[PDB]
Amino acid sequence: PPLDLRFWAKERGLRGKTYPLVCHSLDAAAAALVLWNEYLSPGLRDTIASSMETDEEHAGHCIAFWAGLHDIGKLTREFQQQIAIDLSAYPGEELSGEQRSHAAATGKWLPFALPSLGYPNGGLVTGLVAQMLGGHHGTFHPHPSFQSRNPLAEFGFSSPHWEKQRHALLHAVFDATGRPTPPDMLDGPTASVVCGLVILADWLVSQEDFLLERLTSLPADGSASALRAHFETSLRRIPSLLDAAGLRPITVPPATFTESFPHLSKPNGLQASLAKHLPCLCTGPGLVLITAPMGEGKTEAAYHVADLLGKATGRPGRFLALPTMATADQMHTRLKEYARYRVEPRSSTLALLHSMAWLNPDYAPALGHRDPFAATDWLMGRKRGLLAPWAVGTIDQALMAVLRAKHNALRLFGLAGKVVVVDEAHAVDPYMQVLLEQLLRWLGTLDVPVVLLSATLHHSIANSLVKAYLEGARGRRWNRSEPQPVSEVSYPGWLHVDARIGKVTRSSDVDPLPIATTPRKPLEVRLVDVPVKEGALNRSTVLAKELTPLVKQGGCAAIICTTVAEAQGVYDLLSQWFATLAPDLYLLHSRFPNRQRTEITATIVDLFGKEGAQSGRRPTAVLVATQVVEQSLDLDVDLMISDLAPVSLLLQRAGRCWRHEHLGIINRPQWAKQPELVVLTPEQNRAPWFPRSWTSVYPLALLQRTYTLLRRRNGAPVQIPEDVQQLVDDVYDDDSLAEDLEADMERMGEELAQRGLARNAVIPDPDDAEDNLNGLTEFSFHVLATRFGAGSVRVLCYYVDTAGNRWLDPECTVEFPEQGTGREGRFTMADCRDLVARTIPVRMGPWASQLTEDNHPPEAWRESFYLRDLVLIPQRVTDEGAVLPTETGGREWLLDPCKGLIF
DNA sequence: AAAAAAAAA
Ligand SMILES: Nc1ncnc2c1ncn2[C@@H]1O[C@H](COP(=O)(O)OP(=O)(O)NP(=O)(O)O)[C@@H](O)[C@H]1O
Ligand SMILES: [Fe+3]
Ligand SMILES: [Fe+3]
Repeated sequence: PPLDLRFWAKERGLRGKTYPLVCHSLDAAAAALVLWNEYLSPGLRDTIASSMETDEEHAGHCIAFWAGLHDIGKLTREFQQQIAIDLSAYPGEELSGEQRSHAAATGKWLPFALPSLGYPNGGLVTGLVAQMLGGHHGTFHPHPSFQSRNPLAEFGFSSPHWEKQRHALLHAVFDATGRPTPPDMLDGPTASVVCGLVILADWLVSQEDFLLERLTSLPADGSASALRAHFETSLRRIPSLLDAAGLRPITVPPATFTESFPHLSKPNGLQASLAKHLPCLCTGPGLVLITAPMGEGKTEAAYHVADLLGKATGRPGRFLALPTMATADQMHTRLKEYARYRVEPRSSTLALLHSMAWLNPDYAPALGHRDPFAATDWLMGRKRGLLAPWAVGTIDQALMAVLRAKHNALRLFGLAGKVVVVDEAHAVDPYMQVLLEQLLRWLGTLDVPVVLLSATLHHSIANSLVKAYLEGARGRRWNRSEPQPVSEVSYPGWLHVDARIGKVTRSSDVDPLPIATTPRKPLEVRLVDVPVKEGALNRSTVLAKELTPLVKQGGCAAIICTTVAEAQGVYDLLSQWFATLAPDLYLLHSRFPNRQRTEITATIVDLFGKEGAQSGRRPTAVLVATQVVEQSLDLDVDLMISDLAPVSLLLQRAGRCWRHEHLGIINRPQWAKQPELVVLTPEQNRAPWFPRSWTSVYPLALLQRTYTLLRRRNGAPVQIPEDVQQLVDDVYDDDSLAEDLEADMERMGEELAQRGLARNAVIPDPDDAEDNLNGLTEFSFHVLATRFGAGSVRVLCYYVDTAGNRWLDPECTVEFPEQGTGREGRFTMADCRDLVARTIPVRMGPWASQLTEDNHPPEAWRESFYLRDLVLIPQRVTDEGAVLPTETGGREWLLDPCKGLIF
């Protein structure tokens, strides 16, 4: 039967007309073909064609054929009658009441139609091809189950008249795509990636502009020659679509380490070792783990290793995952610089990928006229970022690929053609570490090479990550009998893993010498007791005792406190003590409005960092901060005083001590004899005690084992970096360090709880997804999280006078905008930037279950993604001008300008 | 009680 064009696929926004189903199908088949040839990394075409075990050209046409079948489930009465249509020639298949989505219909029909073209009835390949297409709206379905000998009828396809039109369609795209014979094999992981491809295909050719265009040259009839014409036309008009969305490859020339970084006169020890021993190792899919200290050129090292592995695997794309949004911003700058120099592309975006990327003026858009590597409007969309040829963003963006959520197969497809580089792997907690492990496991099976950068890494984590990657590569998991692939890490050191054979190659094995790093003075670590008042720390004396030389002779110091309260206490006291005259005083923590925090930080690195010392602005000064100091802040301090924290974190903090001493530029005061970290700890009165406020942030046992490990050294300095990795390993490894068996077990139990939540959250192991994709998107009883915990909400403080009316400043000069200064009273981007710039992150708690109507944003705000979820915090200001502490959620708040938000 | 991330076709 020749095919009827009366059956549509699109109607919306089409100004009264309808695009035919066949035309969408051919379009979507065309896009997939082009995507295969012009978007896919060559390595990825290879990986896929191997799973099907056929040549690439065939694999392509198969894929294109499949793509053209994605919306066939639309050829039902349930879908068709959503608008006016003349179905009089089509009696039967009366409405069932099921209300069954069209993609669900595809996956229900395809298993019993495919065999008429060659597919093995009840085959694994047929099963997967139906399931995968059935999942082209981001949700896979179960394999169809039936009890009769007539599944088609059993599933609602009872009318000969309807069944004819669906086979017409089936043959129309089969023919139009060159009638590809069925592949022999197809596995789950490969199928899920292809699902991604099919989804990108649908999306590209569903753009209103592209549609209105094809709508000017519909086919006259349903003849083979006409549909052949339609397909070939859409074939031509798709590469244009790629460029308009900036999906074109960024390819980078092979290059030695120096040719890639010509501005570098004296390549690092780490860089020399990597560049020398790695090209011979990088013969295909592998994982590299570099673990080295801060300030050793890890970034350039990474790009190079990434460039090798990219070439070895025909994968030109890149994802760099960073721990924070800010570091992602910075790295996005470096990589883009690297791009410009390294390539000899106005249709390829270097995407920036995190939740605040839209409100970045320098990144977001306000064709062919474009800046190179610039964001396109298309990639700025939801779910599309990883489809950018190159991208840097938060690690959370990659981790979202292995969560059981809609459209994850899209993100999986995005990564599958790239080299993924995750930086600061030491920063990933036990919940994130299970997600990382599932990603590595899935990346391993998909042939994607990985570079893991870290600072020191506990050997067990190191072991888990490479074990995870090897599992994916090798098809099978780890035995109980099987030996561990990584039993030791060296800091500094690197490590190569071959995916094909599973050979681990330590840097030790290829060179007996240790990797030369910046030499530096060992770190003096000094445990000092503090009197406890009211289960708190009376740091008063000591602060005076230890800071005394700095008031006379000058210098730079930092005090690090476990909580924001304790951080605010210390500042206040420093101020009281300082009213008695030079030196300066600063306070940094997370509870400041953005604009303020981005300002405080800038001046603080301005004084204590490298471009400060170089420019002479470095003072003759004290900083008080919380764990924000553990983030990348360019600081060099002459003395550091810290509350006890876990050693990994202490040692992390202590890397701010004399950070740039090898620069030779800085003059240290006569009292700063050696680089020193002072570690405060409560005096006791037989397993160590710590403040409740401390034990709520860090598990008690960890603080105990850390104190015990440090006491044991009797004053002895920490040689750097020879002593570090052993400390890091030992705090967890040495059981004699924990004398509170009860506190220690709890610690272990809390860790279990976090890995457990994680396992609920993630998609199956690749081998569990072999013949069944349904578990990738299965969930019941909300949104799954990339990080553990109750999280944070963004608050905004508004001001109320006696009158009383709503203001944005204590001075009551800036009216609280009920509306937005855009046409229609709507908010703009640049509007949302001004509001968000004064928002404060606040940690979720009981206070949120006690909010009221005046804690919620006005009606106009709900229309805005960025403002809808804000919490409003009132602040009462007296008619004298003083700001009062104000109750919200069952407690009192006050946004002090020097001390940040207080509650 | 830290810090950190987080509308499709
Ligand atoms: N020989 C060199 N090798 C690598 N980087 C160098 C070299 N000489 C100067 N640099 C620069 O040193 C700067 C900072 O060094 P770097 O090792 O990156 O420390 P960092 O940025 O504080 N920590 P990280 O970014 O994680 O590596 C970068 O801008 C480099 O370009
Ligand atoms: Fe669809
Ligand atoms: Fe579609």
